[PDB]
Parts: sequence; C-alpha cells; structure tokens
Amino acid sequence: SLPACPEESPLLVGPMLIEFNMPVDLELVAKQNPNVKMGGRYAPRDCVSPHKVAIIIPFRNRQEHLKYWLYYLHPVLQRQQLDYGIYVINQAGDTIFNRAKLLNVGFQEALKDYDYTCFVFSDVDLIPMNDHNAYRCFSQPRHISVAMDKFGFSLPYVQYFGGVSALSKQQFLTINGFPNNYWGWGGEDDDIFNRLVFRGMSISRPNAVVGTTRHIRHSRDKKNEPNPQRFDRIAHTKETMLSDGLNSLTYQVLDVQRYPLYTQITVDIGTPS
Ligand SMILES: CC(=O)N[C@H]1[C@H](O[C@H]2[C@@H](O)[C@@H](CO)O[C@@H](OCc3ccc4ccccc4c3)[C@@H]2O)O[C@H](CO)[C@@H](O)[C@@H]1O
Ligand SMILES: NCCCCCCOP(=O)(O)OP(=O)(O)OC[C@H]1O[C@@H](n2ccc(=O)[nH]c2=O)[C@H](O)[C@@H]1O
Ligand SMILES: [Mn+2]
Repeated sequence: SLPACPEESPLLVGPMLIEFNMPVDLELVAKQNPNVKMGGRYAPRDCVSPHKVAIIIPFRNRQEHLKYWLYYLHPVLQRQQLDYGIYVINQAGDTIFNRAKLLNVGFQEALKDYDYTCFVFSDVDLIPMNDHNAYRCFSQPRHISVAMDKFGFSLPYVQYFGGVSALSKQQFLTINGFPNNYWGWGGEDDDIFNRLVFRGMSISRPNAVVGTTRHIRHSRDKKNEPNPQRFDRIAHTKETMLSDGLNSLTYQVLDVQRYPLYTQITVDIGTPS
C-alpha cells in the first residue's frame, strides 16, 4: 500500500560539517540511529524506495576510520530514503591487499542477502560533505567522490573514478565486474573506468560543490604497496576484462558477523596466481 518515495528526498539539508578529531562510540551511534536494523539495514517506513542499495567497503585494519564512516553515513543514507545495507569486506590474513577483489566478493555476497539492484563501492575513509550527493545508481555508472579535499576539491584527472562510485547490478554485470589481479595499491579503479568505456558507458557525476568529500588523513598501510605492474595492466583492460572478473572469481568466506550497524564478511581471497 505504501506509495513510492519522491524522486528526490525532501529530507536533505545540504552542506554538513565533518570532523574527525573526536572519539566515536558505535553503541551510541546505534542509539542515535534506532531505525537501522541488525546488520546495518534500513528502508524507509513511509514510502517505497526504488533504490535497493548494497554499500560495499573494502577493508582491513581500519576500524577507527570505519567508526567515523558509520557515524556520518548512516544519518545521510536514511535522509536519502534508500532501501540499503552496509557490507564491510574484511580481508583475512596479512598478505598483500586486493581492493577490487574484495569489492567483487561484496557484490556476490550481498546478493545472497537481498535483491539489491544497486551497488555503492566506497573506500572506508571518504565522507560526503553534502547529502545531496546521492549514494545510489543512475542510468550511467556514477562517480560520487568527485571533489575530495586531498585533491584540492576537484578531480585529480578527468578520468579518475576512484574513491566512491555506484554501479547498478546491470552495469556491474556488463563489465564482468572488477579485475581480480590488481594486488597492492593503484590502477584497479582506472581499469574499472576502462571497462565502463569499453562497454559503451560514460561517467555520471554530481557537480563539484555537491560532490565535495572529505578524506580522513592517514599514513601508509603495510601490505598495500604501489603495484609496479599497474601501468601495464591498465593498458590491456579491453582484452583482460573478457576473462578476469566475476567470471574468474573464487574466494572462501571465513566468517559473517551481523553487527548493529553493518555486516562484516571476513574472507580469504588468497594471493597472486
Ligand atoms: C594507475 C595509477 O597509479 N592510478 C592511480 C592514480 O595515479 C595517477 C597519478 O599518479 C597522477 C599523478 O602522477 O597521474 C595519473 O596519470 C595521468 C593521466 C591520467 C589518465 C590518462 C589516460 C590516457 C592518457 C594519459 C593519461 C594521463 C595517474 O593515473 O592516482 C589515483 C589517485 O591517487 C589512484 O586512485 C589511481 O589508482
Ligand atoms: N602521505 C600519506 C599518503 C598515504 C597513501 C596511502 C594510500 O592512500 P589512498 O590512495 O587513500 O589509499 P588507501 O587509503 O590506502 O585505501 C584504499 C581503500 O582500501 C581499504 N584499505 C587499504 C589498505 C589497508 O590496509 N586496509 C584497507 O581497508 C580502505 O577502504 C581504503 O580506504
Ligand atoms: Mn585513503
């Protein structure tokens, strides 16, 4: 009987103040966000959202950033009137990090929970400064974190597609998902950009003011060193995407934790083959 939510949420307040210098207590954040259900799920109670969104976070040893992420995003996602769920894909073990393979795991595993039709892929340390920056999907792949403080509030280059993005289920399937062999830092987001272009799509973005985003300043994590093969890998995306991605993926889930504000999937994604 519920009518459809309006096209744009009337609850949005625009520009918000973001700070990362205070402690965060997730028990309290949960109290502040009473309508968020076990596992970090929420749907509005007064209308039906056409946006069934799984928010995927690549993760390992960033609990503090995550706390900030949950404190700021949860209120924003409810104001955006989304039918959403949060998934932190925690990489088991201590070997070289693989951001994009975790993202692929996230897509596959969240689909087992619910009929999601949109996927937001977000680094754990990026917080939006304006709730008008929609964390849902569009008719074309959506780049969300378009104006980051660390890049001077502008794109570092015009084809930059890293940070936070949103792909509908169909867009993600059309590019065979993300590459599984970008181990260590860099390039996997450029590869993904290439995949979208090679499948006839173009990047949708909000304007630079609405797209303003804060990056929690942090130092280098061990086990995610710049991948030296990244420039050669992005040069062959058209050929490699055909057989590297969803259709060449395996992983072993070790544990699934339903916390009040998010579901954490700990997974073994292995090492280079
Ligand atoms: C592959 C890679 O390392 N990508 C990461 C990206 O790296 C940037 C950065 O190094 C920058 C400053 O030196 O230069 C970029 O390259 C310039 C450029 C971009 C795209 C082109 C496409 C066709 C022809 C010529 C081009 C020139 C380089 O890609 O930095 C991002 C932000 O830190 C990372 O997310 C990304 O993984
Ligand atoms: N001068 C300090 C510069 C330090 C450069 C470190 C690289 O910085 P960025 O380009 O922001 O990449 P990154 O923050 O390491 O993370 C990319 C994303 O991977 C995730 N990530 C990466 C590495 C790691 O050990 N754990 C983790 O969770 C996380 O969601 C993160 O936001
Ligand atoms: Mn970062």
